[PDB]
Amino acid sequence: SSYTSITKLTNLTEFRNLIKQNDKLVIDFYATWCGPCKMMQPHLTKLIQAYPDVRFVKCDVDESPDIAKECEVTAMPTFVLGKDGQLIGKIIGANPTALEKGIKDL
Amino acid sequence: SSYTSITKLTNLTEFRNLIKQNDKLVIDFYATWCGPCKMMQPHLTKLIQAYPDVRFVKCDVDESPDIAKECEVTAMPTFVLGKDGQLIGKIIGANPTALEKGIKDL
Repeated sequence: SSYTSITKLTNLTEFRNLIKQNDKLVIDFYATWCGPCKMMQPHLTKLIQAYPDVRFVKCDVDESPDIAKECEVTAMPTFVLGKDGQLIGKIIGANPTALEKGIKDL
Repeated sequence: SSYTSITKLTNLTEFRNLIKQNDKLVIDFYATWCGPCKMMQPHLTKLIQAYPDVRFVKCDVDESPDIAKECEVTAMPTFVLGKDGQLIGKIIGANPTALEKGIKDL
């Protein structure tokens, strides 16, 4: 799997159910006009392949403003991390090293 | 009072002066989407009532990223403890036992 093929969240209950069902979760909150989000796509694809025990999903902040708001996202990309049924942390910006460190620690 | 009623820090002037004004202080740095933060709320309410000589306040790290940066907050929740008008230390994570021990030492 890759950035292009992962689930794109569209609904708040859907988001809440994913969090509950997944013992390791990464959510890429991005915007389509935002360049650093595009830059992070190849990095995310690599992390998706490298971490098969982590579920990676994505969310367009402009298409799903309720979900972005729930996670207080106003800078993009924001990577939201969940562990054992709850959200635990956030990595803000196109920081591939910080993102891998967070994912590795899940 | 309770987690819901305690002062919420919304600017740096307020943050700095309230520290200076209080001889025993707990700042709960939290995020609204953060599961461990939510978990700690009932614990904080019990600690607030058990330690009426200690001022508890709270700060939303997404709403007030400047204050969070001033305390170099990374993990959610982070409790920053103050004694005699200055900050002295942190308790990191949803650890009620460790938080209560720190408060008892104030």
